[PDB]
Order: sequence, then C-alpha cells, then structure tokens
Amino acid sequence: HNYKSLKYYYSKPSIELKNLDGLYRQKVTDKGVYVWKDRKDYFVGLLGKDIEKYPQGEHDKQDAFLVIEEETVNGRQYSIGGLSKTNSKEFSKEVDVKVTRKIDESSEKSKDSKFKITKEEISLKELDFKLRKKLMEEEKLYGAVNNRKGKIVVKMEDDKFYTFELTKKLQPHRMGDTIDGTKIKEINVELEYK
Amino acid sequence: HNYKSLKYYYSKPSIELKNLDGLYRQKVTDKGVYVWKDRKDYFVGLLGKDIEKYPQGEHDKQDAFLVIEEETVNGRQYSIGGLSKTNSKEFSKEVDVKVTRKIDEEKSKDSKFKITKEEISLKELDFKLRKKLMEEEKLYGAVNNRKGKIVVKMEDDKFYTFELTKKLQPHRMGDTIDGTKIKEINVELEYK
Ligand SMILES: CC(=O)N[C@@H]1[C@@H](O[C@@H]2O[C@@H](C)[C@@H](O)[C@@H](O)[C@@H]2O)[C@H](O[C@@H]2O[C@H](CO)[C@H](O)[C@H](O[C@]3(C(=O)O)C[C@H](O)[C@@H](NC(C)=O)[C@H]([C@H](O)[C@H](O)CO)O3)[C@H]2O)[C@@H](CO)O[C@H]1O
Ligand SMILES: CC(=O)N[C@@H]1[C@@H](O[C@@H]2O[C@@H](C)[C@@H](O)[C@@H](O)[C@@H]2O)[C@H](O[C@@H]2O[C@H](CO)[C@H](O)[C@H](O[C@]3(C(=O)O)C[C@H](O)[C@@H](NC(C)=O)[C@H]([C@H](O)[C@H](O)CO)O3)[C@H]2O)[C@@H](CO)O[C@H]1O
Ligand SMILES: [Cl-]
Ligand SMILES: [Cl-]
Ligand SMILES: [Cl-]
Ligand SMILES: [Cl-]
Repeated sequence: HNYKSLKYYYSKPSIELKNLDGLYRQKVTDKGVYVWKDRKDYFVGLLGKDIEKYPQGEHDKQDAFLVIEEETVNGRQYSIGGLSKTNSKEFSKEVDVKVTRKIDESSEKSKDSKFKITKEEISLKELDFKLRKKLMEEEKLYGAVNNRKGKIVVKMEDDKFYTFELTKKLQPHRMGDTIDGTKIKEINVELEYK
Repeated sequence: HNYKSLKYYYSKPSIELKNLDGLYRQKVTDKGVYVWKDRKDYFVGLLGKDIEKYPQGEHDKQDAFLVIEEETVNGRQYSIGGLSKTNSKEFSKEVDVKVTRKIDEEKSKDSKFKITKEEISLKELDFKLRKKLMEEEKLYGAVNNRKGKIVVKMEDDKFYTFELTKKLQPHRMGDTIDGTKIKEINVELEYK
C-alpha cells in the first residue's frame, strides 16, 4: 500500500482525550476496549502487546489518542491503539528535530527544528501521527507522489530508538506501544525527495 | 498465552465456505475484505502482507475458512485470515499424522489427515489439526495439556510450525501453502 493510503490516513484529524471517563475491557475475548469521555464513546482495538496492558475490567487514569478508522467496530467508531497512562503532573520537553533533505542524487540539506513532548507516557501512534503532520506542513511530505520517502527516528536517552518509515502507514500492532516521553532525547528525520 | 484463550478459540466451530459468491476489497484503505456466499456476508481481516493478495476490487474463485470473532465489523460477523484460491481441479491426499509424546515412552500414534484443497490457509490447517488433537489426544482438556507443536512438512523439506502453547498469530492466519505439496504432519505432545 502506498501514496493514496498514506495521504488518506495522515490527513485525518486526531482526537486527543485526556483523563478518559472510562476505559473498559468488557471481556477477555474482546480484542479491544470501550473508551469514553463526556458523551462520546469508541471501541479501541488492542492489536499488539497493548492487549496485555488492559485485562478484563475498568482502567483509571488513562489517555486516548484517536484517529477514526474507516470501519465501524461493535457498532462504534473505531480507532487502533493510542492508549496510555495520563500525566501525573504537567510535562513539556522540547527536543531537537534534525531534518536531512534531498537536494539531488549527490547532495542533501540539513535543517533543524523543535518538537514538544507533552506526555510522560506516549504512544507510538501519537508520535508517528504528530511528526508526520509536522512534515506534511513544513516539508511537503505527501504533497506529491514522489514525496513519500524517508524515515523518522526517535532516539531515547540510552541506546534505544524507534523508527517510522514514511513509505508505509504505522502498523496496527505498533500503535499501542508506549515509551517514556521524559526519556526521548532527539528526533532525526531523513527525507529522500526533492 | 494461557490455556483459557487457547481453549476458547480452538473450541469454536468453523464455517467453511467453498466457492464464495464474492470477495471484495472496497477501498484500498480497508484492512480486510468482504466475503459472501448465499445471502450471508462477512468481513475478513487480513494482517501484514496478506492484504496484498486482494487489491481494490472484486475477486472470484476464492474459498474462506471462517472462525467467528467476538467483534462485529461494519455490521457483519468477523473472522481473521483463512482465505484461499478455490480448487481448479479435484484433489485429495491422505497425509500421515505422527503423534509422539515427549515425556515418556518414544513411540508415535499414527493416523491420517485428508487434504482436499490445492491451496490451503495456515488458519485452516492449524485449526483442524488442533481440533483433531483435542478430540484424540486430550489437547486443552486440562490446564497442563497445552505444550508441544505441530509441524507441517512439505515434499522439499520446507516446513510450517504451530506451537501449541500459543494461538496461531493473526499475520500467519492469512498465509497459504500448496496443499498438493504437504508430505506429512509430525506432532510432539509434551504432556502426559
Ligand atoms: C512488510 C512489513 O511491514 N513488515 C513488518 C516489519 O517491517 C519491515 O521489516 C523491518 C525490519 C523494516 O525493514 C521495515 O522497513 C519493513 O517494512 C516490522 O519491523 C519493524 O519495522 C519498523 C519500521 O516500520 C522498524 O524498523 C522496527 O525496528 C525497530 C525500530 O526501529 O522501530 C528497531 C528498534 O531497535 C526497536 N527498538 C527497541 C527499543 O527494541 C523498535 C521497536 O521494537 C518497535 O519500534 C516497537 O514497535 O523496532 C521493526 O521491528 C515488523 C515489526 O513491527 O512487522 C512486520 O510486519
Ligand atoms: C513472541 C512471539 O510470539 N514472537 C513471534 C515469533 O515466534 C517466536 O520465535 C519463533 C522463532 C519461535 O521460537 C516461537 O516459539 C516464538 O514464539 C514468530 O516466529 C515464528 O514462530 C513460529 C512458531 O510460532 C515458527 O517457529 C516460525 O518459524 C517458521 C516455522 O517453523 O513455521 C520457520 C520455517 O522455516 C518457515 N517456513 C518457510 C517455508 O519459510 C515458517 C514460515 O515462514 C511460517 O510458518 C509462515 O507463517 O516459519 C517463526 O517464524 C514471528 C513470525 O511469525 O512472530 C513473532 O511475533
Ligand atoms: Cl459493527
Ligand atoms: Cl513504520
Ligand atoms: Cl538516526
Ligand atoms: Cl504457532
């Protein structure tokens, strides 16, 4: 799958729900949870290791980063992953974003920018979505069919990293993975298009 | 994962739909396809590269092996993987199944497994073979009866393994193999 799907998913708005009123794993055989805040409810798929994070019952102090999928599930609007523990305190860390952009087959230009991390525990879904939007706005990502190549690498304070490939949508089973936002050190982006 | 989720999936009945009336990938955005036969329609999920077998549009000459999930999707019953090309010719082969206990004395109890499809999903092989073991070898009959493996061996020694302590993974449910090239099935049970 390529340009058409990418431009389509990444052009959707997201819904950021902090301090959910509910996050309920009705039964162990459900591959998702019911989430709600105020008067809007959703079914959220747990398609990765996140299924182990929310066993049968109610779960308090959670946030949800939703991007409404095309399919209805259990008669509700559906989103995949994007669940995380809510902040125990206000948090905001600015990290460097190094962008390396193709000029031609021989050279590349380096530009620097910043990105703010406002959650203590953040899902890969949310990082991936926000960083690609940032690139759609500032670097013409998905502005043309040729503008789809490269990657985003989130580097942590230790040797760990996480990569988002610009040629494909983040995979469902990775959307529920979370990382410690307080330990994100820098973000490096390689854009392989003029 | 635990005995409870294993027993729950493999104790389900399957619905085998040969010669589907249709299979349809509606938008390229969708993460599965619609299948239907005789006024019943279903939505079938396809993970990873399994979705690439069915580009946007309608596809004929397909079979579906369905195990209904708890979720409804687009108002339809849902299943994961299990799609394959229907037979172009008649085919049937009785494959030896050799069951050995890896605990005590070791000797195998042998039986046969009938293959009738030229192209067969790992979902179907996995599901039918574990069901055969539940019926003949007490698989999942007690919490300690869940260790071992099933190995599907091909004519050229390629093989596919199903570990009995876990449910077949969703990305493998949509994988297909050549039914005509299955040579034998070897099972190891690690419970008494
Ligand atoms: C066809 C396809 O999509 N296959 C999936 C895998 O992607 C494919 O294979 C990998 C190796 C790459 O070549 C992909 O470009 C290729 O499409 C997928 O593997 C995961 O792919 C992503 C990028 O999409 C990434 O490379 C993952 O590697 C890391 C990462 O950089 O993100 C490697 C890091 O060391 C690791 N970090 C830590 C702390 O362990 C992370 C981390 O495990 C994940 O990011 C957490 O979600 O992964 C690579 O695993 C594969 C698994 O998602 O699924 C295939 O279907
Ligand atoms: C934690 C987890 O579930 N990880 C998944 C992998 O399983 C883990 O690692 C493997 C190597 C085993 O040790 C598992 O016990 C362990 O959970 C998973 O790997 C795939 O696991 C299955 C068993 O579940 C199997 O070993 C696969 O290897 C083979 C196979 O024997 O079936 C190796 C064969 O040579 C190969 N055959 C051919 C013709 O290439 C097959 C074949 O590719 C697949 O059967 C087709 O589906 O694979 C092993 O790859 C991994 C990939 O599915 O997912 C991890 O999440
Ligand atoms: Cl529905
Ligand atoms: Cl990715
Ligand atoms: Cl890097
Ligand atoms: Cl397995």
